[PDB]
Parts: sequence; structure tokens; C-alpha cells
Amino acid sequence: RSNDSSDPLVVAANIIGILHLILWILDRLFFKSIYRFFEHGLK
Amino acid sequence: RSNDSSDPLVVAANIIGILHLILWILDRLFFKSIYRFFEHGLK
Amino acid sequence: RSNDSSDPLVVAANIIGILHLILWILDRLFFKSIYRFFEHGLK
Amino acid sequence: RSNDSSDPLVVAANIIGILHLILWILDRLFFKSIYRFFEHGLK
Repeated sequence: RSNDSSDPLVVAANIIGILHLILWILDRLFFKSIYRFFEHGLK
Repeated sequence: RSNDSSDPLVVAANIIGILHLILWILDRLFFKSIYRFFEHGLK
Repeated sequence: RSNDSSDPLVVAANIIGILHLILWILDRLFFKSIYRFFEHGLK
Repeated sequence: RSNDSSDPLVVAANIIGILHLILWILDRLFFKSIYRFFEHGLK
């Protein structure tokens, strides 16, 4: 009944691939915010 | 038959990733000066 | 007979997502080569 | 039944992408100096 996915590793790997770009790109633009994150910011 | 939905959210986010790089390569392409253009349009 | 893929857009979008990283990363490391590519190099 | 193969090449390339960023974030993490360490090992 359940045909299941024919490539669960590729898709499961795409979700992180996309989120990755959103991060790598968000850093290139907000490179300043990232620098602050490491510097303190945790409280 | 209760299941009937693929993954449109992951898709919109996927093509978006392709667009993210389009800006990446487009940015590295246009540096600052150096830009020839032939005057020819509505002006 | 052919179940076809359940998400041809996601996978078809992953192949470019991966190649993208290989390029974006290859540039961060060979940023010099990329600069040369645009500067002449075509002959 | 003649068809019997998924996409292992795209997978190895996919996980590799995840590893590419692992180096990206790991690089931004370690800047240059500033590195405390507790002497405690085989020495």
C-alpha cells in the first residue's frame, strides 16, 4: 500500500541543503549579526 | 487513500535556493565600474 | 507499472543545489581563479 | 522489472554538501587567537 519514497536520503538531504543556503546567505548579508552572535549575545 | 499531498513547501524553498545563488553569481559578475552600454531605447 | 517519482521538482532541484555548493565553495577557495575567469581567459 | 537502481551518486554528493557547510561554519567559528584549553591528556 505505501510505495514509500524512492530516494529518502536525497530529499532528507535537500531539506538541510535549502536551510543551509538560507543560513550561508543570511550570514553574507547579516555578517555583522553573526559576529555578534558569537560575541556574547547568550544570556 | 487518506494520503494525498506531496511537498510544495520544500519545493518553493528549493527553487528559492537556486535563486539565492543567481544573486550570488550576479553579484560577483557586476563589480563596480567598468560597464559599457549602447544608448538605444525609448530615450 | 511506472510509479514515477513522488517529488520530481525537489530532486531535480537538489542536483543543482549540490552543484551550487561545489561552485560557491570552489570560489571561496579559488576566489583567485574566478577573478581570472572573468578577466580574459576566454580565447 | 528491468529498472532496479536509485541514485547513490546524487546521495554521496548530497551528504558531501552538508559537509561543505560543516567546514563553512567551523571556519567562521575558529577565527585566529582566543583559544582556551585545559592541559589534560597523554602529556
